[PDB]
This record gives sequence, structure tokens and C-alpha cells, in this order.
Amino acid sequence: DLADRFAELERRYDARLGVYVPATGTTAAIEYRADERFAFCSTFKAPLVAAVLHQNPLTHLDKLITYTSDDIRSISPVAQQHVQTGMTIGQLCDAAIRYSDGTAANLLLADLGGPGGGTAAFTGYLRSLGDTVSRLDAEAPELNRDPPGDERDTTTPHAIALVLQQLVLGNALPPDKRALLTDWMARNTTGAKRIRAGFPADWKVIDKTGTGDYGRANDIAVVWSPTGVPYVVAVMSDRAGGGYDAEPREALLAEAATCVAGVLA
Repeated sequence: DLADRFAELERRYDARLGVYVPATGTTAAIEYRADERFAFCSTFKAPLVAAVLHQNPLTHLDKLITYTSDDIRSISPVAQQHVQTGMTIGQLCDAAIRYSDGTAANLLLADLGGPGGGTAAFTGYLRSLGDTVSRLDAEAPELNRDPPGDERDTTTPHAIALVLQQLVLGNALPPDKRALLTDWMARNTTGAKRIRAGFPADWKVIDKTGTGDYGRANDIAVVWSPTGVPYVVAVMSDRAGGGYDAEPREALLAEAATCVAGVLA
């Protein structure tokens, strides 16, 4: 009947909803449109930091990156205030996750290198994690603005959840790099009204949000129960029928998360 409740949320919010919660040692998977494609939007910035971590020693986090005001092409709460001084890779990782900083993400893509400003390299990192479906094609902000029919810049709830599972809970990263990613997600500033809002206060929530055109609103999270049992929760939504300027609905994500919390508690 949980599928019926998700379908009701879709009707109430005039939206398309995708959910994946991987199975665990003691719980079944939750899946709703889990193999349909949704735009990443800024959700890709969490695996992007993982990519950078993966291919460099941690001393690289101290590498100073310089850039100009002309590089501020997307919403960049941190980067736009440090044009004169530049930012370290570590600082860029922090900003990309906790403030969804677009310039920071673009500079991290460039740090991977190669064609498409690092977008091919990012896609390659997902392939290395066994993700045969996801792809990044554009930089910020263009990656948020593809038409609904376009497969560019898309993932699926199933794909991104299994990536995050490996990153935070698995051994895709060594413990030191894993702890950095986890902490940045744990101190995210953008996600209070999404998955966090759907779980009780005694659950811990770490997350990365995404928002875009056609009413896109996403959140990917790892949650810990009050006794410290972890789960991955991916929730994705759009309103392709509501125009490119359809309002994204944080409340839809919060309610979907409430329904998930009910299953997992």
C-alpha cells in the first residue's frame, strides 16, 4: 500500500515522485519509479567530491584554486565572496556540498580534468562504482535546465542511492576520505525542509539537495536511527507538466520522507 500512498502524493502535488531506499541486513528495499530517470540537479555534487577525494591524496585539499568574477555563472554563495583570494580544493568541496555552490562544483569538475570541463570524468567515476545509467553532460547551471525528455544530466533514484550507499556506508572510499564526505553532508545547510523534515529529531540526517527547472526538487540522504542503524534515502521529484517554471515542492519530499520513516522506524 506504500506505493498507493506515493501515488496519492503525486496527485496532491501534481508531480512525479521517485524513491529508493536500499535493503539492509534487516529491512526490505523501498522503490517507487526507482528506475525512471530524473535530473541530478545539484545532487551530483556529493559524488563529485567523492571523485576528487578518490583520485588525490588528502594533501590535495590544501591546493589553492584561483578564479575570477567571470567564473561565477551559477548560484555560488561561498565562491562569489572569495574571488580575490581563491579557495582551496577542501574549501571548494565544503562549499559545493554544504551551500550547493555552483562555481565550486565547476572548479571541482575542472580539477578532474578532460573534455566537457570535467563532466566526462565525473561520469567515468560513476561508471567505476558500477553505475551504468547516470550521466553528467553540462556544467552548473545548465545541468539543472534540460527539458524533461532529455537524458543528459540524469540519474535514477536506484542508481544514485546505490552510489551513495557505497560512498558513505561501503568501502568506495578509505575511512579518512569517507569521513570527510560524511561530515560535509552532515553539516549541509540547504536541506532542513526536505528529508530532514520527514524524520523524527532523534534520527540523524546527512544530505545533499538538488533543485532545478520543471519543478525539480531532489534530496539524497543517509539517515541514522536513534540506535545508530543507517539507511540511504533517495527522493527525486519533478513537475514536467507544470512548465519550465513550475514551482519545486520541498513539502512533497518531506512527506515522502515521512512515509519512508514510517516504514523504517
